[PDB]
Formats: sequence, C-alpha cells, structure tokens
Amino acid sequence: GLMQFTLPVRLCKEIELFHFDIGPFENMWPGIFVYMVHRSCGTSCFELEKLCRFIMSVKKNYRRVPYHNWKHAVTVAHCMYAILQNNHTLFTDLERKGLLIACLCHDLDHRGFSNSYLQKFDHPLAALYSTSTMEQHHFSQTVSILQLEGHNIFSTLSSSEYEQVLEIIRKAIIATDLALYFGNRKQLEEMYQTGSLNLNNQSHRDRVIGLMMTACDLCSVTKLWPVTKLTANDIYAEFWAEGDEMKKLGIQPIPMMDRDKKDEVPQGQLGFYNAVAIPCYTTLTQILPPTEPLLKACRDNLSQWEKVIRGEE
Ligand SMILES: CCOC(=O)NC(=S)Nc1cc(NC(=O)c2c(C(=O)N3CCC3)cnn2C)cc(C)n1
Ligand SMILES: [Mg+2]
Ligand SMILES: [Zn+2]
Repeated sequence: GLMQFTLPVRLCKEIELFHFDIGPFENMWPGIFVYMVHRSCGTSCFELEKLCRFIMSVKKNYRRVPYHNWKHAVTVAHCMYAILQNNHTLFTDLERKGLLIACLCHDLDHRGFSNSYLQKFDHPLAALYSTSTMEQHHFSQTVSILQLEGHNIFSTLSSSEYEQVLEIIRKAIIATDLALYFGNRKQLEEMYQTGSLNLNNQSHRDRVIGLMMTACDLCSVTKLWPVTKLTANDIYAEFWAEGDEMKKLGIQPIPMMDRDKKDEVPQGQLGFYNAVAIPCYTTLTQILPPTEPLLKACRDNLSQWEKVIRGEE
C-alpha cells in the first residue's frame, strides 16, 4: 500500500505533457499505466494485484496488428490521463476510475478491420451487433475480463457505483465509433454556442466524455511530427490490408484503403485533419480550455502535411 510506482526523470516529466510518446519498450507500458491511475485516481482506487492481473489479461487480448494494438491502448489512455490531470476538479471519483480503464479497453480484440469490412464480409459479429459492431465487441470483451477470477478491479464499489462505472465505460467505448463522432460534435458545438451546455446534465456529460474519447483515440495527430508521421504508416498498413480484403470480396475499396493509391496519402491526411481532427480538438478546447495544446499540436501536424504536398519533404 506504500508502493508508489516511479518513472525515470525524463518520463516522470514528459508523461504530464499531451504529446508524450510511451516509447518502444513494451515491458514499461503496464508500469506507465499504473503510474497514471495512481496520480489520476489515487493509490487506493484499485487493489494493485487485481489491477496488474487485469492489465496483463487486457494486454493478452490485444492482437499483433500494425496499429489497433496494445501500444494504441496505452497511448489512448495516456491522452485521457493528460486531459484528466489538466481538468482536476471537473470529474467525479468514478469517471476518473472508469475512463482510464475504458481507454485501455477501448479496442480489445481488434483485428485491424473497420465495421464496414465486417458488414461486407458478413462476419458473425455484424449479425450480433448491427451498428458500432467492433465497439460493442470491445465492451463485451471488457466485461468478460472483469468477470475472470481475481480480475474485478471494481470489487469494492457498491452495487450501484459498479453499475454507473460499467455504464461510463460502455458509453465511452461506444463513442470511439467515429461514425457517431460527427453528430456528437455538432450537438456539442450548438449547445456550447447557444449557452445551453450544462455539465450537471448527465446526458451533456455523456457527450463531453464521448468527445474526449474521440480526441484521445485520434491523439496520433497531436504528437510531435516524427511520431505522427511514423504512426500514419501503421495506420495505413491496416487500411491497405483492409483494401486488399475488399478486393478479395470483389469490391473496389475507397482510395484511402487502396495501396495502389499511396501518392494520395498527403491529400487524404489534409481531408482528415480538416473534416475530423481540427473540428474535434476545436470543440474540445472550447468546452475544456486546458486541452488547447492538443489543438495547437494538431494544427502543427496539418501544417507538416501541407509541406509534404509542396515537395518540401
Ligand atoms: C464512411 C467512410 O467514409 C470516409 O472515408 N470517412 C473518413 S473518416 N475517411 C478518412 C479517415 C482517415 N483517418 C486517418 O487517417 C486516422 C485515423 C482513423 O480514421 N481511424 C479509424 C481507425 C483509426 C486515426 N488517426 N488517423 C490519422 C484518413 C482518410 C484519408 N480518410
Ligand atoms: Mg476502435
Ligand atoms: Zn482506438
């Protein structure tokens, strides 16, 4: 109970920053996650033994895919950690508990294919969950792992506190379905500009947690340029595999996913930053002023993608 995790000095300091990269040493990522729960939540939120057992089962159930992998899980949790730490007082004891767990769990057992590929493949999971297919899977896998023996990290919550935190986690994971992001951000835009946004309204909180989830999920666009650029390679390695599988079903993939259309990457990054990333971090920064570094770093990387187009790299 007196066993504080500590990190080497450069990590200890850099981890507080939004643009922190968790590094290539996989064996340090569990320790980094625990460090963030202890600072974000307290050293008493979770029985350490149960937490460590939970983390290692969660890790085991991420697959060896180029992008939607255990490193993505921890990177997304670290972004949520930075948001929580820069907005100390806005979040309940329960949201702080739930949201680092949701982020760690948000892509459990991902295979590196979109909902669309499953629906066109006719994957069993598309019959069981008609919308937000993978995301209902990820939540389902989260509940499975919580119900393994010695894995209930929530065991000392009351029955209703338990139900609230599993409900925070379920909405949080559903919200990582980017198809849902657009409406969620539009509504947050109106609510904030007409002045009706009320953080005491549970349905409003829900939406603000969903936008945080999109922001943390997309945080590859908010890293220093060399991190952003090398991640883009992993992201496209999955996209191109999915395009290949689309061709195998006899379907021209969208060009984003076609590996014969690599030259169009820089212009597709512009679209994505313009239609998705910048609007996301904009609305987030309006709602949560201290998250501004995410917007500023996204705009830096947009400017780095325009330089790629101008043959300046
Ligand atoms: C209905 C489908 O229609 C459409 O194409 N809409 C849209 S969102 N297209 C789209 C999205 C891109 N996304 C990214 O590059 C990306 C992601 C991302 O989308 N995901 C989902 C898994 C992680 C995360 N980080 N980064 C850099 C790029 C281009 C060229 N196009
Ligand atoms: Mg996902
Ligand atoms: Zn994700």
